[PDB]
Amino acid sequence: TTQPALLRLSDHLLANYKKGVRPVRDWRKPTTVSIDVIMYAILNVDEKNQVLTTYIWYRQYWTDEFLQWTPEDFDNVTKLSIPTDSIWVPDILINEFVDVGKSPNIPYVYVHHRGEVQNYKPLQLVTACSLDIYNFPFDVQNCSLTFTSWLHTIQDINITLWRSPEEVRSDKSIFINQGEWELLEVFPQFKEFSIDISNSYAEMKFYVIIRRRPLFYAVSLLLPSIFLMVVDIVGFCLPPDSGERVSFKITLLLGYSVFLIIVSDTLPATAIGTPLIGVYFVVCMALLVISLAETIFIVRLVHKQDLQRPVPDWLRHLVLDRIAWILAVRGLLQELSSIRHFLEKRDEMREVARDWLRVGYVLDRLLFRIYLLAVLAYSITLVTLWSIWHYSENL
Amino acid sequence: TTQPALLRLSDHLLANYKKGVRPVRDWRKPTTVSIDVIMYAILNVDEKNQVLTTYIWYRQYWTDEFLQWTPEDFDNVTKLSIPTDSIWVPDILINEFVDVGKSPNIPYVYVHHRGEVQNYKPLQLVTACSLDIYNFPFDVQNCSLTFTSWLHTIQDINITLWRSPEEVRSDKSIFINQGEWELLEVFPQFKEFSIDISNSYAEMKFYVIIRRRPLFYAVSLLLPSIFLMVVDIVGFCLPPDSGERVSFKITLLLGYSVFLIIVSDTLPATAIGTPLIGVYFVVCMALLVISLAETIFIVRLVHKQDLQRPVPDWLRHLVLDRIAWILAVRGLLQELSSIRHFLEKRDEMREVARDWLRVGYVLDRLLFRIYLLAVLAYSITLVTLWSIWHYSENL
Amino acid sequence: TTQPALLRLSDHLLANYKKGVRPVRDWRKPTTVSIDVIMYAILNVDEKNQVLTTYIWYRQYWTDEFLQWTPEDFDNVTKLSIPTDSIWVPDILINEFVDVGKSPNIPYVYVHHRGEVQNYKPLQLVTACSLDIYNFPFDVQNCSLTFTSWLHTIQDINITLWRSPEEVRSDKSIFINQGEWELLEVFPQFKEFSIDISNSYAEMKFYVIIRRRPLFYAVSLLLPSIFLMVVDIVGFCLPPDSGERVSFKITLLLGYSVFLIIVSDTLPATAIGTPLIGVYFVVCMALLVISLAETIFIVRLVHKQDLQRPVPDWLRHLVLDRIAWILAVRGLLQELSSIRHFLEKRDEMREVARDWLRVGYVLDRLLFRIYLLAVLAYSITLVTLWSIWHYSENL
Amino acid sequence: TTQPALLRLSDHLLANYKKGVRPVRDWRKPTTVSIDVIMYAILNVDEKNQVLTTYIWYRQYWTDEFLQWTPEDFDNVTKLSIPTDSIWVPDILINEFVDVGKSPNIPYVYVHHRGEVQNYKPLQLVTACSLDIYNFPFDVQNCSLTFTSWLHTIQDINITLWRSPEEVRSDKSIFINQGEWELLEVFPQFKEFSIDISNSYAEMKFYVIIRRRPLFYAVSLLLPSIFLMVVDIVGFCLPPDSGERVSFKITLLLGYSVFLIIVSDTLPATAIGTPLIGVYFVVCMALLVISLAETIFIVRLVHKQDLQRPVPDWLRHLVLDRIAWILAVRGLLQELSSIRHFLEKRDEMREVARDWLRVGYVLDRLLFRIYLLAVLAYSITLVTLWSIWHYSENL
Amino acid sequence: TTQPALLRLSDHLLANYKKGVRPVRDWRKPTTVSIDVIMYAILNVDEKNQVLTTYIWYRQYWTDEFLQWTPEDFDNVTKLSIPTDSIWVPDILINEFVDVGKSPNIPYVYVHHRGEVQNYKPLQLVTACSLDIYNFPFDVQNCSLTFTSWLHTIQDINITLWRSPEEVRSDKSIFINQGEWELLEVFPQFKEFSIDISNSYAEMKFYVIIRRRPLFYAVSLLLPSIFLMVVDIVGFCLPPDSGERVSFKITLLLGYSVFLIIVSDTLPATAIGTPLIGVYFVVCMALLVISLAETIFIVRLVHKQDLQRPVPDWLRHLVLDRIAWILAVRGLLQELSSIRHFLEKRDEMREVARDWLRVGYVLDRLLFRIYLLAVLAYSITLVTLWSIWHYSENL
Ligand SMILES: O=C1c2cccc3[nH]nc(c23)CCN1[C@@H]1CN2CCC1CC2
Ligand SMILES: O=C1c2cccc3[nH]nc(c23)CCN1[C@@H]1CN2CCC1CC2
Ligand SMILES: O=C1c2cccc3[nH]nc(c23)CCN1[C@@H]1CN2CCC1CC2
Repeated sequence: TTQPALLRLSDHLLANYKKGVRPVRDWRKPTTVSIDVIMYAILNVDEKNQVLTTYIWYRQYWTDEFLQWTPEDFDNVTKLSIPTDSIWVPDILINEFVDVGKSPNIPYVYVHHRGEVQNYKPLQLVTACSLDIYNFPFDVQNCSLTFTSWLHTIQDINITLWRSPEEVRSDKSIFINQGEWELLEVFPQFKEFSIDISNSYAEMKFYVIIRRRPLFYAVSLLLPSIFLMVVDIVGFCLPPDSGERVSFKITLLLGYSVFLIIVSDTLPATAIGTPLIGVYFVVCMALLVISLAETIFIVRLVHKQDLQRPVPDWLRHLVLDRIAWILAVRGLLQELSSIRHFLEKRDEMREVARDWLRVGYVLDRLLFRIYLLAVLAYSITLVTLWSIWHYSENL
Repeated sequence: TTQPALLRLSDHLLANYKKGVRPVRDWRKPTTVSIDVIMYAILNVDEKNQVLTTYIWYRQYWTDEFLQWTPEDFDNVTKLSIPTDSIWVPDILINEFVDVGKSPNIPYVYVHHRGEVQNYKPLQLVTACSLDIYNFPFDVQNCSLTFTSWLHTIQDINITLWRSPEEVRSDKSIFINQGEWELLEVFPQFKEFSIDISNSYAEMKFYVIIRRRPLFYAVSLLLPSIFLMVVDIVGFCLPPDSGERVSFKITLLLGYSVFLIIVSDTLPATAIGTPLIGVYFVVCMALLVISLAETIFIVRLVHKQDLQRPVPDWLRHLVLDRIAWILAVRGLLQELSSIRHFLEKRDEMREVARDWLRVGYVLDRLLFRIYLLAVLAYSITLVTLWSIWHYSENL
Repeated sequence: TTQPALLRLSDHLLANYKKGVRPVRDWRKPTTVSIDVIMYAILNVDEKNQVLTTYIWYRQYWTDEFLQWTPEDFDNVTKLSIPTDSIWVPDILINEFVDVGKSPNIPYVYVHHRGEVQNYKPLQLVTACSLDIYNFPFDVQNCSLTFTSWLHTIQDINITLWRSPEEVRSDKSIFINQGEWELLEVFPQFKEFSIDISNSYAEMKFYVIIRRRPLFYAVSLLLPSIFLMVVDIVGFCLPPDSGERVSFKITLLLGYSVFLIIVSDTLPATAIGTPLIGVYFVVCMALLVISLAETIFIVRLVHKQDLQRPVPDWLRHLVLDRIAWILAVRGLLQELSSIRHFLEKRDEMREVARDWLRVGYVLDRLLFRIYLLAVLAYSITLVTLWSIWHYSENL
Repeated sequence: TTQPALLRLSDHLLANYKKGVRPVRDWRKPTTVSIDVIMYAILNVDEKNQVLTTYIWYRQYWTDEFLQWTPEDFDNVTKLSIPTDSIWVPDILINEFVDVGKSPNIPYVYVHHRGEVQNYKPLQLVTACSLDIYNFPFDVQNCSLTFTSWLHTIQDINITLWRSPEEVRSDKSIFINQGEWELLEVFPQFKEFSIDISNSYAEMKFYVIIRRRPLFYAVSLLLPSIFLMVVDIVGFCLPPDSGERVSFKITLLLGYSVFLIIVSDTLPATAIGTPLIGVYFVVCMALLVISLAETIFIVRLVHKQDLQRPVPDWLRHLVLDRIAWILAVRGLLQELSSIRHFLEKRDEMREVARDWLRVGYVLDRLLFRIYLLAVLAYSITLVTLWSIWHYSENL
Repeated sequence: TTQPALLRLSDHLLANYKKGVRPVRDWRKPTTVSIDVIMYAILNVDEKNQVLTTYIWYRQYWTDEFLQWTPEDFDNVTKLSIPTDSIWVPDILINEFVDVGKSPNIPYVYVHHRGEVQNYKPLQLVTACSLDIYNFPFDVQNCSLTFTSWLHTIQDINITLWRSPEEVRSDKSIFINQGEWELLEVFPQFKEFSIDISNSYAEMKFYVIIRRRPLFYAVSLLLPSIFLMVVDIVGFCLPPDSGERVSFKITLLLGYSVFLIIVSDTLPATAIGTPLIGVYFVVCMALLVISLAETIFIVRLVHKQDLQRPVPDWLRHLVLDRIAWILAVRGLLQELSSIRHFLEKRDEMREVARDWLRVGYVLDRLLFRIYLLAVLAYSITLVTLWSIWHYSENL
């Protein structure tokens, strides 16, 4: 009577109570813990080592059947807070743990009448996910979390949800914005696990769908690459100025290399595969340097005064292409004759060499048409990728 | 009597006292903890992962109503220090915790008569903030801290301030100088939190305003970029020396690229957006390389002796631009005739080609005027940014 | 009777039981712990410091001979869970530990009748392995783990397997896919260790075979290097255009250098040796720059009008190569004579210099044949490497 | 008697003794702890985040007035070692703590008669200092440490020195050599701290003076920069070979850029200011590129055959500079006349253009004299910096 | 009798035994702990912060004189294992500790009769060593470890070796191969330490000799640098083709710069000094760029038609070098005279300019001989370095 209600209740409950045993009056009936998880934020995502870092708010509740008392004797007190180190605590944790999680400690738990026990805690989960960068700008990731007791079997601990699944699937009330990645949904699913028959352990599967935000990467990658893509408009109806034109084209190639290496060194870290953007980048440059090689080989072969190939080989190339397509006065007089030939040999040879440059000219415009076809294919596959992303958001 | 006062008081108080329960004689009345926070320093700010690291000095006080004694019996002692592990300690912490905070431990607390209990501690807070780099040189950040009990509700623990808010808003007595970022104000605000009706948890909001120092970044970015901006004075009344001038302009472009890549690789780490300085940088270079492309296309098209376009297309371009603007002796005689034409063909063709370079010249000065307009817009938007920063300091 | 079975059994067992001693009723008989390890994933592999990070699921079982009771008295309960801090736990650990392993804690253990005690735990092993990068694209690694008691001898603790070794050798039921490295087999072997006679300590050897996946590295290294390998097709029947050809070849060398340095700076981290790919890369470039040096030396030596070496040295080089192979009218008349020689000296000297370029031409095609032989050797050694890898998978 | 002296003394002292209270028989008299710190090494200094890492050996002593006994009864034992967890330990620590310090634990303390208690410990201090890089090669830093009790006031704990300050100021007996930074002095000073009147807390200020070693940085920076500074000797009496000279000067500029960027990327990390060496580096390059711009503008303006500016503007520039300084036979005859002018127009125009290059030449030598003046100023300010450093060592 | 021997012995020994005091029956006699250390591996060595990371196996033994019993009463049991937290443990540790060492815990210790107590533990030591990179490829390091009690004096704890020193000096039975660094010897030495007279603390010095493996660094540094060293064979009997030769030499310089910067950025991290290889690298490049400067200055000074220096200065340079060495028909006739001079002025001036290039040629071959002398000095100092390394292995 003189003692306060809280101290009397704590003395009546915590006394002569052994921790470390399952609080069930009959050993056959298993205890059922129920859990609930709320998304807070995605701290960091990296694809060099397949590591996902997230932050969850976790709450669990179960029945501690030893902790019962009559509220009518204890001055109407239907609430109690006790240290978490003095009662039973189940070992429910995630199946994979690349680290400890460096979780803070909350050393208080709730105790209602009729044995209800609740526990709240924040958790920082660092795990491993099967990340893929098949579609880099428009990426969706399906990660998994597995809540399971590491030692107890299905005859001891079973897992259940606090709320209906439909409410869990839509949870954005706590997720903070201004982040690189955003939550789409969380899906719970009850599975049964077993590796070796004798024992069957319970399981709780949480599927998380995460979608990237293609704004900063899109702006920093697609816009400036397309803008510096100027060989398309330069190579249209190319003149025979290749000699100095490809000198500047090789300068431009050096600039492109710089642009390719800074981007490669900073953004991609996929160690198992390649995005489609990278391989199409690669093949576009492949046939650009090939166009360079053809347009330098032509001018180098016609450069000299040997008129390219005077042997019957150009006609063969043409026909195969078509098939696959389907005294003193005497001295002064002799003086006159020697002058003319020298005065007109130079410009004649120069103009004959220059006139062979239509043979020079051919076939580069054709592979330019092939380049335009490749550009159109790249644009249409980007459009289809955006369409795939739009379907990906259909949830 | 023979025993000293301190040991007698400690024996009288710490004995038969159960920790882990709320020290209230009636369970209905909630206990009220009050807090106080002082800024020390901003350790590190990075925008790659939205992480803020700060250092605070924290003090809290409340009423431990079990710890009461009469000073007239205990030889006039109105002060007491006891270990912090032997009494009740509330679980007031910040809502977000990207890490533990790696806080040191101070295992002593104050105990006055009439149940007053005070606690001092230093805290190293590492949190997540909605950082934005919309205005890079002149940046202001509004971060938030949320002191809240992780388990107890509003019927158990309520939060209050030790001092008046106006004193808290101006606190620079401890903040150390010589740092990259500086404190502006700290604002407390009492909110009520609830996610699900049944329970309502208290809350304590601390809004921190942090302003950057634009000295080293300004000196290292705006001054040398403006100084190496010399194409403005080079491109004024450009002569027809473009052939070798744009060879050196492409060299200058390579140098600019180097300057752009070292800066890009080191300073910016925004993964969600772009500052205005970056995009204006981008568009200025965009139309600089466009000026390069036009001034090389012109000289390459007039380079050869085909007099550019002898077809009626230049007149069309001009009119569309205007609309949008709104025996022996006989042999010696025949010898004379052949000489002259050859002796005067070369210089004539050269001078006719050179004379077509006014048509060559046009329209680059016009896009140079467009460049000057862009430069003026950049300067005026920098001025307006500085004005926005001056308003931002108005607090 | 009134008390539940679990509490009565825990009180009967845990009471008056001293931990920290070996639970054997006769001290002569040693206790035998048995272990079992399952692969989960390979977290990270790096060759800069010879560090291997893995994840294992570990279970051990032994006989705690003090913990015995009759199930017929205790209401048929053949299962028990007790805290792991209240009984004896052997100190079985790995011999090498570059770090602690940052393992989570599972504070519950199983206790059956007749003294059976089982323990489950996850372990994150970070160790040191004798990694070799002799064969980089097609690599196989043989790491070792050594389970051993750090203090107890063979007269106290002996190690045994739970299951037959043949089942342990094939374990892929838990290993997660989508990783850089994949498991091949785990092999257990019982060894006896001793450094100094007096004492003999037991040991448990686990040999792990890990095979790399050559997809992303192969695509990013062999395909683009082979594609940019174009000097092979350029250098075939090289013309005497070397003057500007090697100017572009040196440009290409600069590009190759860039390609070599980004790759070197990012992928290889071997600090003790070299892969065969690197050294063959090195020697191929060696003789490419040597071809460059020869083809510039030739054109520089024949460049001037000194006709290369008019001294009898070229014949010596040829023979050593073959051996190792096994008044007024008079004034006008005098005017005529002076003109001709000047009008025909220039082109004559030019054509004589040009005609000496067959001597110029020789021997570069021969070292080109040597280059082709080196390329063939590189291809055939790559084929043999793939064949070695195919044998390596034979397990 | 039969029991040994040590066990009897430990039983007599440690028994019935309450820890967690101040060991003073009268509560009014404060206890006085005294400290002593010895420098060991400076582990790491970085200016990106203002972090100082040091290593100290710390010893403290005070009077535990409860721990007294008569040595004449306890078999002459004037020395005792007891665990540090069983008695009172003051909470004296440093005011700033960017981390915990990761200090090892020494769980033994000394206990003499008459209550003397001593404690030895090593500490690894990581703190924040107001680092400045105003004078980079010749730098001196003044860091501060503040030993203070985090909770107790001046009426409870006071701080004193073990030894005289003069001995503390000279302490190099433990400092290890072969380090980047070296100790100069440690200065103790007793301050009184208070933020809010009611309470006054004690304080112990340790000022540390640290001086850098300018050997490796000096060798790697000043010697090679001065050596590659060759434009000074090249630009002396510059000839009119600017056309190809500034082509190589721009090549040299590229090399200088490389030298500037590797150094910038590796050594400086000041985020708040600039050293004088950097700004003088910047201004020297500023007017070097300005000399480049002037010497290219001149040759480009005189390049063409328009004789630079034939308009009366060069005279204006000169005067402003001075002010600021303070049938058949007829056909053959007509044939002769046409030849001469063509045969002598070319070389005449060439020589007239070449002769205008004295006007070309002027004023670059004058700005070269300005460059020499800047070089002399740089040398003299380096000399004055060395003199400042020599005064800085005066201690 | 009914109770087992182990439990009876543990109850008889661990009961009524106070830990935290020195187990000596007379306080005057000091206790003597003996230690033994075995090398396992060298985890990481870096010279940016003078940090050494090693792994040791440590065992200590001493006499716990309270723990004695008669084996004839306790059923012949001469072996015992007890937890390490229940008895006295000396605080023997290393003097320097840049970190904690993150050592695992082995909570069991051996106890024989007659008070013998042994303890085994693995230790991961991270320390500070006076590393020097004076001789980079052929380096030997002499590190020190100091086992000492941090609180107890020579009157309480003395250090001794378990085995003879000669056996300790040769210990390679546990060291793992395939590492960057290898063990040479470990040398123990007994020192006496004192800083301040009153007290004298014991000490145990372990000198470790570590020798690098010069295979990967040698292959990656000396072979390719020597191979790309081709200016030696190019500069031999240099022709007057310098104009384009030094254009390619400056290209080669750019390539050398790239080679120098990647290597500098990756391998060296010495912050206090320089290796001899670096400074000889520096001086070789110094006089290579000086050769470049001389050979460009010569050709630029003779480039124009001013015949270099027609002033009497070349003779002065030569002599100082030698000293330091120790009507109509009239019109047609006038027409003839004007032709000849123009027809023969050009080639005459060209050949006179070309003929002045022997004066052009001199002195570069002489500084080439100086280069060859420098190369020979570099080779001979490398040979002497290898000889020093061979003596260094003499142990
Ligand atoms: O995490 C949850 C939480 C978890 C799981 C289910 C939940 N429903 N409603 C909530 C909640 C809200 C309660 N908190 C937090 C924990 N304390 C501090 C912050 C919130 C308020 C009480
Ligand atoms: O470290 C030592 C060791 C230390 C110091 C001296 C030593 N002599 N002989 C040895 C040893 C061998 C014993 N182990 C190890 C510790 N346990 C696990 C591995 C070894 C066997 C027992
Ligand atoms: O740190 C100090 C020390 C501190 C403060 C004052 C000091 N005076 N003399 C010393 C010392 C020397 C004592 N040690 C060390 C601590 N143990 C291991 C190494 C030394 C010897 C005893």
